[PDB]
Amino acid sequence: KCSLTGKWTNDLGSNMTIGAVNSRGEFTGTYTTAKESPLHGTENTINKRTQPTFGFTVNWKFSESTTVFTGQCFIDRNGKEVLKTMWLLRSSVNDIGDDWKATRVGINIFTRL
Amino acid sequence: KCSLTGKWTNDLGSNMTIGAVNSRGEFTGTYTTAEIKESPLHGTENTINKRTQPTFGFTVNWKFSESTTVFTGQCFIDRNGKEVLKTMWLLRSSVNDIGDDWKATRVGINIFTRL
Amino acid sequence: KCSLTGKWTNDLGSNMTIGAVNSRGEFTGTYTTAKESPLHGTENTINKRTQPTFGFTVNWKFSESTTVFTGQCFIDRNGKEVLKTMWLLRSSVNDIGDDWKATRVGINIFTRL
Amino acid sequence: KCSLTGKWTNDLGSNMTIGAVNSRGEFTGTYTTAEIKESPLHGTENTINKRTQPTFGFTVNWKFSESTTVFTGQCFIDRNGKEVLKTMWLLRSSVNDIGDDWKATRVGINIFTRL
Ligand SMILES: O=C(O)CCCCCNC(=O)CCCC[C@@H]1SC[C@@H]2NC(=O)N[C@@H]21
Ligand SMILES: O=C(O)CCCCCNC(=O)CCCC[C@@H]1SC[C@@H]2NC(=O)N[C@@H]21
Ligand SMILES: O=C(O)CCCCCNC(=O)CCCC[C@@H]1SC[C@@H]2NC(=O)N[C@@H]21
Ligand SMILES: O=C(O)CCCCCNC(=O)CCCC[C@@H]1SC[C@@H]2NC(=O)N[C@@H]21
Ligand SMILES: *[C@H]1O[C@H](CO)[C@@H](O)[C@H](O)[C@H]1NC(C)=O
Ligand SMILES: *[C@H]1O[C@H](CO)[C@@H](O)[C@H](O)[C@H]1NC(C)=O
Ligand SMILES: *[C@H]1O[C@H](CO)[C@@H](O)[C@H](O)[C@H]1NC(C)=O
Ligand SMILES: *[C@H]1O[C@H](CO)[C@@H](O)[C@H](O)[C@H]1NC(C)=O
Repeated sequence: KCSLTGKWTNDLGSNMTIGAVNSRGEFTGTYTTAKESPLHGTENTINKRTQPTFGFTVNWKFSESTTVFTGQCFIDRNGKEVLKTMWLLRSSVNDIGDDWKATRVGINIFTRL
Repeated sequence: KCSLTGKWTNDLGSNMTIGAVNSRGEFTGTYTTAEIKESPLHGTENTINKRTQPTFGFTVNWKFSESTTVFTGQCFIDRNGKEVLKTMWLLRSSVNDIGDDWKATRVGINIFTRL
Repeated sequence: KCSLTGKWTNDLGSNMTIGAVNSRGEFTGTYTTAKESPLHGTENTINKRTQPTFGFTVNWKFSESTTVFTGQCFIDRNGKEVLKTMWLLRSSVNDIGDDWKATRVGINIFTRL
Repeated sequence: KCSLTGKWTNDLGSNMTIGAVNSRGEFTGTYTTAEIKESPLHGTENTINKRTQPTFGFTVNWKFSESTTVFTGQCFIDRNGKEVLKTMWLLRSSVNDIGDDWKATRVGINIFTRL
């Protein structure tokens, strides 16, 4: 199967740790990068798949931004677990007139540390 | 003051209710979509500078599919004295093989108001 | 049908004008906002649809950014032509290490001016 | 110096050749995807400060479908002395009715190198 629980690291030099996905599929973890912000997510548990679909939020302790990730767990063709993800990074604006430029979008690949 | 606890609605006629957010900043809620189908939502509201219009984010875990939708946004105070939720979302679909990852993520927009 | 050719305006106070889609589907136009940058695009011409799918690029004359739009022409339920679009706004970075924060993503609805 | 004229390849094994860009800054090319299927591409390279690594953008008009793919990017000079094209893309699908607009746009990533 492909568990999320554990430590992961990405193509950007940003490690990550994930707790034990509970009954209803929730979990928490921590995110580390050049700080240490809290993480909260949910892995889709329906057809009890082996390559689950998931999503989590990160509220930074060093600023008023939020990043959300969606992604899937894959057992790569080379046998490794890989989290392919995509994110939305929201910035805090002042006026509803500047909303248009608050969202950034990116990719990010993780692996077991 | 822009608070997230409440019952919001949108441009697609999708309802959502969010409970009270705790000390840390998290909350849960329900997402009634479109059949009528409910789904639990879990997310956090940023609480750095206790800014009246915070930045939030949550996950929707579809009960009727094996996909996930993550939402980011800003609780804005509308000009006429109301709250509006501008959000962006990314819908992830489950694909059997890593080879089709490229076609598994959609992006869209949503905007909510007090029900 | 739903022609792109003409003047359009959006929910952001940014007008736009489009030339005569040629044989192969290409076109040019101009974009106006609070400057006046050039526009180049292509409307998908295959099944000669009445609500075509399209895409164009905008290279700003006031900075080193580019925005690309994809979208479709719809005859709304109220009978109006509406261009629903989504864009990617790329910023110029210095190092391949900062690439991650160059792309912004948004929505934008147009109507016949 | 990062020039766009050339034959690039990628992580998906999709080839692309772009011609010479004119004074204004536009170019055309071919997009060989995956059957082998070619598609004309049209785009512009930003030419403000004549910056060695410019910002570009183009459209791919699929010959085999009624969809459009727009690409943005930056011609970066890789650390070991090569050119890399980091791009983001948005794939638009044709939907019969405006009611399903929300589910018609995908977003992804691509990265190219000299073939
Ligand atoms: O706006 C500018 O020009 C730069 C501003 C200073 C840095 C801004 N950063 C923030 O607010 C939060 C840091 C987020 C790091 C991101 S999340 C998306 C991406 N994936 C990953 O593993 N790290 C990056
Ligand atoms: O893949 C196809 O071609 C269609 C598949 C059938 C429907 C797929 N839908 C799902 O798995 C979950 C429903 C999510 C509804 C989305 S979340 C993003 C958007 N915002 C909103 O308020 N509703 C929609
Ligand atoms: O980076 C900041 O904090 C702000 C920088 C100053 C303004 C940046 N703007 C640019 O480089 C180009 C202007 C693009 C306007 C955008 S294109 C996406 C959106 N749709 C539309 O009709 N107008 C806006
Ligand atoms: O809608 C479905 O469920 C699948 C439909 C059949 C395939 C749809 N494809 C198309 O209409 C055009 C092919 C585009 C290929 C894309 S462009 C974005 C990505 N980058 C790249 O190098 N190849 C892919
Ligand atoms: C964890 O991963 C490696 C080694 O542990 C290194 O990047 C650093 O120690 C950590 N990464 C981050 C982003 O802190
Ligand atoms: C939810 O919104 C209101 C409830 O206040 C109701 O009139 C409407 O029909 C409901 N819509 C959905 C999608 O559940
Ligand atoms: C064109 O649209 C209206 C009236 O023509 C107004 O916004 C302005 O004159 C123009 N718009 C822009 C963005 O220049
Ligand atoms: C294109 O790339 C090279 C041509 O130099 C060739 O070996 C490869 O098979 C081609 N791939 C596609 C998708 O056309």
